[PDB]
Amino acid sequence: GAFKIGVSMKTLSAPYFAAQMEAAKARGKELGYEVLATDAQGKLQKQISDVEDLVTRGVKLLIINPADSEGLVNAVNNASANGVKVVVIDSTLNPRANFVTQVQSSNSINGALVGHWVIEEVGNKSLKIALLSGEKGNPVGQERRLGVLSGIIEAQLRKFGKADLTVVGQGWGHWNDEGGLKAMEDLLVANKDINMVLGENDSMVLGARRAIESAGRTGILLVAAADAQKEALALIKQGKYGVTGLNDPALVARTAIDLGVKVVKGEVKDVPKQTLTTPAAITKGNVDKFYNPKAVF
Ligand SMILES: OC[C@@H](O)[C@H](O)[C@H](O)[C@H](O)CO
Repeated sequence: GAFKIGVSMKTLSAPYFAAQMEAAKARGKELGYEVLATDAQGKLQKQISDVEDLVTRGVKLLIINPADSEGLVNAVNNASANGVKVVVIDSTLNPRANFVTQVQSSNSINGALVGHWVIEEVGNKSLKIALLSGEKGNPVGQERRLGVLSGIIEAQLRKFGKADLTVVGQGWGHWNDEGGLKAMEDLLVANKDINMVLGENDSMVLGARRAIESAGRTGILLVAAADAQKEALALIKQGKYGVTGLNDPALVARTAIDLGVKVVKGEVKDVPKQTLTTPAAITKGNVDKFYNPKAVF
């Protein structure tokens, strides 16, 4: 029968999130369902309230991008206990919670692929890395930075029998252009020998590139662990940005909606609790497969 789908987003305040929300809304409608959507505006307490509201409004399927991996456990457990099928998207929820599956980008494997590529590109070069991180305490952010850095190390070990790297500083850019720009400004003042920027998303790296260009600082390789944002892809095609990792907000949403509807309908069972989208490192070689200048994101 007809049932309602709820989509609870932690925030809509970066391009990825806006695109993900619209894709989720669109896919539920395409499949023939009413979609009720909420934006927590970056506030955990509001997201808890949003979930509770969607459950009493009668959603049978809840798609949630959680503001905190721990703080939403009780609300998700209660939704599931009241018969809602819950699919977590993008941000991690503690896997001890009761939900159907977590759909997200393959962050650890992307990081490995991206770090391996860096060594394919620069070889033995002594790396002096400025790190742009998203949000303190974010486990996806941590998986991305440590995935890329450990990928660099592993690739060096395999090729050279030894490894070395230096992270000259870390700034926090809150997943957006302005945040990346400001963090990079600080990093540039602090450090005169940077030869690589590592970002936990493209939006921050794109803002950082503007600080780099304003400062006239040359020789810096741009590396992102996520998401394949179109503006980054365009620069990768031009040779002005090194690599990114694949995290398609619309694919994540569609995957979650399709699987969730199948679960509600009894068409699928014994779903794995982790559902990772295809990993990829995207570079000048393969960018043409992925780049659409007219894309949403
Ligand atoms: O552009 C945002 C994107 O990288 C997203 O996957 C993350 O910010 C994630 O939501 C962090 O949990």
